[PDB]
Amino acid sequence: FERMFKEFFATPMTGTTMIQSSTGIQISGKGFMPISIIEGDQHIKVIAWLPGVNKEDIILNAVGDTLEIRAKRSPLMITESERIIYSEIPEEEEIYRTIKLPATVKEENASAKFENGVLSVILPKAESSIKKGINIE
Amino acid sequence: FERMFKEFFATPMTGTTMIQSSTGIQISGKGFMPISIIEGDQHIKVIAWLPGVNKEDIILNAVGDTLEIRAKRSPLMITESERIIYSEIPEEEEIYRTIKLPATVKEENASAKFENGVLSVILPKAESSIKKGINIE
Amino acid sequence: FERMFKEFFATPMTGTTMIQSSTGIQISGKGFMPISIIEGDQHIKVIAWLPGVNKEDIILNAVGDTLEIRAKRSPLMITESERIIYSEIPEEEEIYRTIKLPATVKEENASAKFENGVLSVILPKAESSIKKGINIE
Amino acid sequence: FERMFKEFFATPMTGTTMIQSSTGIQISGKGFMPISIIEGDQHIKVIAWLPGVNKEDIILNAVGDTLEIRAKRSPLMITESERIIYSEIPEEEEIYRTIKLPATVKEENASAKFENGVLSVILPKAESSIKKGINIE
Amino acid sequence: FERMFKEFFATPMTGTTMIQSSTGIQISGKGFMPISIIEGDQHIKVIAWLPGVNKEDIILNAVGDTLEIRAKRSPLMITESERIIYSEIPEEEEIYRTIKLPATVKEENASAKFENGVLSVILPKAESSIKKGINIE
Amino acid sequence: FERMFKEFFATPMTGTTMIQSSTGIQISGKGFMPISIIEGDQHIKVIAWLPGVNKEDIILNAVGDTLEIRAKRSPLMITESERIIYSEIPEEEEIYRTIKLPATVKEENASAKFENGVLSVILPKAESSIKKGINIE
Amino acid sequence: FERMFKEFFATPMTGTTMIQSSTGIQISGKGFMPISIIEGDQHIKVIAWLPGVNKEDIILNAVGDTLEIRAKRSPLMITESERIIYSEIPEEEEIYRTIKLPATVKEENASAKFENGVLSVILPKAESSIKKGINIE
Amino acid sequence: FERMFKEFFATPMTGTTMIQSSTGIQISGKGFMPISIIEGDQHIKVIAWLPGVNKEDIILNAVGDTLEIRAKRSPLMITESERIIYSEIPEEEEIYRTIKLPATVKEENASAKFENGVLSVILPKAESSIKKGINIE
Amino acid sequence: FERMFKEFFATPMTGTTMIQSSTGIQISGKGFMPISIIEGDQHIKVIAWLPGVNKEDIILNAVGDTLEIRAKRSPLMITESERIIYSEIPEEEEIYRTIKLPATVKEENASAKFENGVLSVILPKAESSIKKGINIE
Amino acid sequence: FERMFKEFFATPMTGTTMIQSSTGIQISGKGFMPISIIEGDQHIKVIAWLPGVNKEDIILNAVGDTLEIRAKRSPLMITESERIIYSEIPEEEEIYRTIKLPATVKEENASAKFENGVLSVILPKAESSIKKGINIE
Amino acid sequence: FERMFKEFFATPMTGTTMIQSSTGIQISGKGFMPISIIEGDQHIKVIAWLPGVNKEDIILNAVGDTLEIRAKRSPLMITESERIIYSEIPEEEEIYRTIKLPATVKEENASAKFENGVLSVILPKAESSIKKGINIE
Amino acid sequence: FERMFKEFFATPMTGTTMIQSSTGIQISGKGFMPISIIEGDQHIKVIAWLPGVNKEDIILNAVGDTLEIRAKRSPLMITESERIIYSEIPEEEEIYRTIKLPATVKEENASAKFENGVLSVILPKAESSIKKGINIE
Amino acid sequence: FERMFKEFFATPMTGTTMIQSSTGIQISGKGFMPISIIEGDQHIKVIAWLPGVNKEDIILNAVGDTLEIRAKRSPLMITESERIIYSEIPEEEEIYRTIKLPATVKEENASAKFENGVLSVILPKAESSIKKGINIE
Amino acid sequence: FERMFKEFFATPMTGTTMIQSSTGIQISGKGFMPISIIEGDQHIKVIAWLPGVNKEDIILNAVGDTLEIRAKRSPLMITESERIIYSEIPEEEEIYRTIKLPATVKEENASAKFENGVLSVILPKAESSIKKGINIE
Repeated sequence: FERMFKEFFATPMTGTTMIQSSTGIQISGKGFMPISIIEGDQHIKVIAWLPGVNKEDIILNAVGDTLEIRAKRSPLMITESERIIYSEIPEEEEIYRTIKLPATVKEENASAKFENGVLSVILPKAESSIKKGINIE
Repeated sequence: FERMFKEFFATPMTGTTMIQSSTGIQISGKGFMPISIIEGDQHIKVIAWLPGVNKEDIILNAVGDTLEIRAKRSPLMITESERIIYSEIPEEEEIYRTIKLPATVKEENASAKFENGVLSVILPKAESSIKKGINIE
Repeated sequence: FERMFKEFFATPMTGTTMIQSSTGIQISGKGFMPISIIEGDQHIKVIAWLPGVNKEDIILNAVGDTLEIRAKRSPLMITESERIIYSEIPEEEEIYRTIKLPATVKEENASAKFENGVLSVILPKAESSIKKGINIE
Repeated sequence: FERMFKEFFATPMTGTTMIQSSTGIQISGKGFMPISIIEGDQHIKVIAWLPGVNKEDIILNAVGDTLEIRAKRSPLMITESERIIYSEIPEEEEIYRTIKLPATVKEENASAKFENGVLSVILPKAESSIKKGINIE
Repeated sequence: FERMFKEFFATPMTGTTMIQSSTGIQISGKGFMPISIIEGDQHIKVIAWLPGVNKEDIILNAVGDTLEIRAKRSPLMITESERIIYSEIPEEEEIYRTIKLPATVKEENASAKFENGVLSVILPKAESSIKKGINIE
Repeated sequence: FERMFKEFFATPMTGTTMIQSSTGIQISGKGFMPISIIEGDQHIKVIAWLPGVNKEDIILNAVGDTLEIRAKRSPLMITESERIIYSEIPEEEEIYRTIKLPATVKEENASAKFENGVLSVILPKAESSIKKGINIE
Repeated sequence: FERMFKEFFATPMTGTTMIQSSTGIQISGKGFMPISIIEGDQHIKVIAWLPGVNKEDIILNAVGDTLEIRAKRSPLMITESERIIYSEIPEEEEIYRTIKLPATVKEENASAKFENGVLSVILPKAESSIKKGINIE
Repeated sequence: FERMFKEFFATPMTGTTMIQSSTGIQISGKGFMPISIIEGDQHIKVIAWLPGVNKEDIILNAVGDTLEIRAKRSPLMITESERIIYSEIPEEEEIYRTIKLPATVKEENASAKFENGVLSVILPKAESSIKKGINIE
Repeated sequence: FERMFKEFFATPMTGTTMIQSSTGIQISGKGFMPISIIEGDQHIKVIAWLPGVNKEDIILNAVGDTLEIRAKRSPLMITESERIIYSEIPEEEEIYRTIKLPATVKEENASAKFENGVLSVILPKAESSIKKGINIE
Repeated sequence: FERMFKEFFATPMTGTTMIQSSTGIQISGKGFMPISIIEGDQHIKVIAWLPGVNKEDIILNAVGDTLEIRAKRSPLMITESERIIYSEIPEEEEIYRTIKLPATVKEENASAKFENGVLSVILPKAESSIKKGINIE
Repeated sequence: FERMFKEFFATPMTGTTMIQSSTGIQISGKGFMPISIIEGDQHIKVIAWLPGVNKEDIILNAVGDTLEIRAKRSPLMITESERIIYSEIPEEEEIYRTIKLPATVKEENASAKFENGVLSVILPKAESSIKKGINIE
Repeated sequence: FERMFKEFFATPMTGTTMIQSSTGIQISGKGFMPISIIEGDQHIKVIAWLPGVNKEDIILNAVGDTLEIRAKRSPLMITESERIIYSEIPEEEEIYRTIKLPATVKEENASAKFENGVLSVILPKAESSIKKGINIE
Repeated sequence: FERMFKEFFATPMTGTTMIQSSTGIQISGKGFMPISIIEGDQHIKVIAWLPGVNKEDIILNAVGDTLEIRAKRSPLMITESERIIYSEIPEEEEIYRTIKLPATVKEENASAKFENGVLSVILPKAESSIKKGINIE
Repeated sequence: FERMFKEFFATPMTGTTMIQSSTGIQISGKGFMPISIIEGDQHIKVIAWLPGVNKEDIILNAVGDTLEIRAKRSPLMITESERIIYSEIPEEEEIYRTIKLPATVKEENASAKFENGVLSVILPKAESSIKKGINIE
């Protein structure tokens, strides 16, 4: 029966809940919010796909090594004469993600941008998390 | 093994190709582009999620009862010191959808909007596709 | 587990959605609306079971070879002292069917009747769809 | 093979026989007759879907805690030139249900209504079945 | 292996024990005794197949809503020179059925007939089990 | 699913068709007619259960080593107020069996009796089929 | 794995709980107490195996059509030097059975005997449960 | 897949609906309401776990051998800044149980107590349900 | 199918044959005779459940390390008007057990008691089987 | 066999042990104690269902990010004449939960309430765990 | 489970019934009677193992191409003090075989011998069954 | 495939090897030799089926509690014109059984008889194996 | 499911019961007591792991070729404030093993030592069990 | 095949490796070392079964919330004439466990005892890990 579901390609709606994820990072939350974490030597970049989310509806909070992205996307309004005959876009309104980063960040120096429904957050690493170089001999 | 994949929640990347779909409409294409089709009495509304797509990279063409949405999203640029440690965002660049609508539209009067990565296309129905009312006695 | 469900006889509610049907005709829609299509030489008869639907809540529109039946049945009102201890009647309110007929009809001459919750629609065939007789020798 | 049948959505015809049902009530009979039983403090409401049943063809009898609904729906008449190319409406003519209610009713005060193919029967509970209130201290 | 048994058609002997049966009625007993229960408005008819049972060996007793049919069929006598090379007729001698009727009967007015090995019992319903008619408005 | 059917004990109706049977004898036919064949040194006894069959409706013909039993049992007549709520008795009217005996019989000297729905046929063996005794030394 | 348990023959201990039993009678209880119910025309005999139960520890109560047998068997006392190397006798102390008889009994005239660990209870049937004889014509 | 659910320990929410239960008693209802029935010689004690139910929201009614417990627990109120990150407590508001007791009770003498979310109902048995003692000889 | 049998709780009859048992002891025999062997330092106690066995029908013989318990329980006598409608008590008459004890016993000093259908046999151990104590240093 | 257990709805007793749980929080313990954790910006609310637990038997201790709830519920006392014929309430007495919260709390300012068997604990977050706001540009 | 039976080597008893056999010959019967058929140019030799059969209890009859061997072996008599602790010898008394030979025999010239429980029957072939020689060129 | 072999009834040949058997006795050997062991109070009777074995070819030796039966049956001699078209009789010549009796026998007083291919051996038990009687009080 | 248990490594508790063991030796008993048997030419060494067993609680008895090790380990005492959050040590108190040695020992010359919870027993072999040397030529 | 291994009871050797364990604690290591962790309000007790380990071979180190138990048990020495015929005691010499405790301990105040092969370690909790009491109102 899983193949029958794979034939439906119903992955944005039934998929992407991400109750848990374990890859050295802890990602938890509700809804559809693809995350990309790019780790640098001095900072961490978090890319979140928030399509149809207004900038004023994004609550972006961080502390230590945890980042919380809370957003609400207003559902597709339809007139009484109109009807949704086909839809793959998830209907869930309130979507959120709690990302436990592997390094401590300086949340007072973090910055974020919202373009084309793409949230890009820059989180500078704390001095206690910046790695030193082991010379090889 | 399908359950093991379901436990990964890898639905945006491995999922959403939509080679074919049959619900009275024909949707074909490549990549991740959730579509919502709202049918009215005088028009059709197509909602396409194009997160991280610039407005200048959207080619929107229609004729008769077929709509083609072609878009390219530039991949996530990373500096040499930076590395993608975790990513759920599909890497595919060129994404497109061919939607065969159930009604003929007047493409000369169609309009589209691109906000928050959401493409909303208004396609007025042709007079030959506007349904009349059968009085009930 | 499918046998366990068959033992419940839960077919009006869980069943009858009819996302799609392929028998030379295309039937799509939402809800419970059994359809019977009787094809004649000069017309098409569509029998729709709309139990508990008022005549004023039936929107019957047709064009070319497509028939749309939209109806809303008010749910079973219950007083606060009353409780639904057992129910097999589907709770869905808005039910609709899009029937793609195999012949073009003259929607301007169509007629419909609503008796005992049975919608009977008469759709005269267009002259371009009336078949001629091939003499056999 | 049960999934193949589920893909046919053949639930009104092959389904709904209801040879037996056990939920504190006993429902037996032949044919398609969705039942909804709403239990109040002073009465019982039985909602029966009898689409295409004429009011004169409904035999409604009750005694004690048992209700019998017997009805016959004339089949879809078709002219010799006409043919049933598609049909989901059950062909069975004589349909009946024997409902064993959980409370004794006063059948001499019962009433029934038949609107839009919906049989609504009001069965007042007998004084021996009206429950008293246990004060909580 | 059940198919192998189905290929033997060994249903009169291995089959028909009827330890229990639940269809709003309770039928219990031992042996082969097909029962048919026809329910009328004023009486109940019980048809029992007692092939090779003599009328003097039938014990027919009833009370309230329970009917007991006890019968013994003498086995097929065979001379010492004769041998049963093939036989599908059940060898069990003492056969009985306890039928719990759904209505109370007046056993003092019951009658029975035994023709061609067919026991037909007429059980008039008690006044407390005769259903009244609910007028429909 | 075969166990589910075994739990129904539906053996007289669904069972007993006996399309074929191979035990040195060939039994073919339609319907429910349990056969018992007792072979003697000078004759063959055929016991057929024809419950509810009238003696005038039994056509008993034989030749060589083949016996044909054709019978029709009138179905259970029910008044319009009466209804068959439960029935295990097969509804098939015309029942017949073709029994290929292992020995040639003298059909001109055969006799049959019909008591309690039990057909007992005596078929004297032909002189060419009477076995002689091999003395043992 | 059920065969492995069958190979252990662990039926007195793991078996015989009898949470429920449905054969026209309702038997419920806890522990090992084989029951045999013999039904006569004027009485019911209940045979209960209470091995190692003293007569003073049997509580035998009945009313209407329900019989309750409550008994406690003192466990096998063992001296400190002794040890149970092998045992198939159930260790449960308090054993009880609630038997719902199919006929109403006159509990004021019931009698019971306890010999060799066998409880034999005689329950005279009530006049309302004594069946009359239907003459056959 | 059932083991995967067992690993979630999701038993209060997905579990405890109790559509039906058969142990000589009939328990029906909706929601989570663990029941304990203690049967005495003169009364029946019903223990119902109604955690977070106020005493004024418990409707306790009984008659004959049936007890109905209807209760509504207000859901967990959360401020807009607060969010339910984890929850095992069932969200269902209206919970009810219909318990068919095995003995008739005197509902006019019943009493109930509500402490620590534990409903303890005392139901004295009717004189017709008090069992007598069968002397053993 | 083993679960279906487990649901019948048919363990006293179908179970308890004990063709063989291997736990350092050899128990063989026919019928239902639960055995408990308690081993002491100076003797062996054998507890045998012989419900409904008269003391005069028990043949108790032993030699060396083997004990034979042979008993016959007269079956449940039933009058012609009475019938066994339900029975869990094994019908087997002659029951026996051959127990190979792990120690040699002095059969000339053995004793047995028969109370409440419980056979308790005391078998003093032979001097060659009494174990000595190994001092630990 | 898991479906057979699901049909028993035995979830409060066999279920709810919660040996472990991983959702960014660690919940460990013994017994039935549904937990709901509501996370705010300045505090954490823990809702624990302790039905039939007295307030004096609740030991509530916390430190850092770990909360321990230890409680003992006295079992259902039953008189010797009374017996538990049916019970779904878990018999376990000592129940406890160790909840590892995702944020550090100020245990010196925590408060708890116990109403209707519902433990509501308010745990103010430590200043080191209060998240700051990342302005979006 | 078939391997478990193969491990018992229970082939003389459970095996050797030979309901049917098809190898150009037809062998039918009841019981254990190993047959060996040796075909010559002028006769047929039938070897039947009738261990413990007395010569006076063998009925040997033949005609045409069919041979019937009927025999009864008296069961193993045991004194009351003696008991069958182990037995592999089939207990069935009356054993018989009907062998349809491939050639017609002259039963008037047949002979048989009974030594060591071995029945050796000599059946001369009829002139109509003696094959001629086709010269090869 | 085991059923296919069961359909062949090839049990005398492929079956009856008896490599081992464990029922408190040890039976080992080669070939087909059904054994029946009847144990008395003073002796043991061994019944061995040696069909087609001459008395001079039986080697019968015993000691202590072990009995060895060695026999050779000459194969079925066939003339060159004759051929074995069908045979169920095992072809193995040398057959033997080693039976470990459960009691020591006095081999100097044993006797044997050979009639109809049935070897009956009488083995008197040794005084050390004759069991004494444990009086029951 | 066995793999799930293997993943728990629950072998000291659920494992090590050793109901039986067959390797030319017979080991029986209850509890966790790993045994090592080292066989020499003149003696047998038995190594038993009795961790947490006091020397005064070990009962070591032997005779012939059987050794019995009986020991009781007091459970882990815990103060009321303390709780067992994790434990792999078996809770069973009374543990015992019956080891049937392959050689007869002189129990009067046996010795045992108890160090670090390791019981080492020296059992000199009896002269009747000391093997001689077969010279090879 | 896992059942075959379960029948061997090979749990001390093949089992108890404990590569990992997750119950809020992390236990890692090599070999057989059953651990019991008892958590108090002021300390943690670790019980380790080190049978046959000398006190001088135990390396017990702790820091923060991690405890390391390293031990080596000398293998069972055997003389050249002696041979290990049977052994269940694990042969592994070097055994170790790393236990990550849930609370920080004051390793400078820890103490340990080694009696009967039982290592009992007392680890006082650090002041930062001692939980305070939340008053309930």
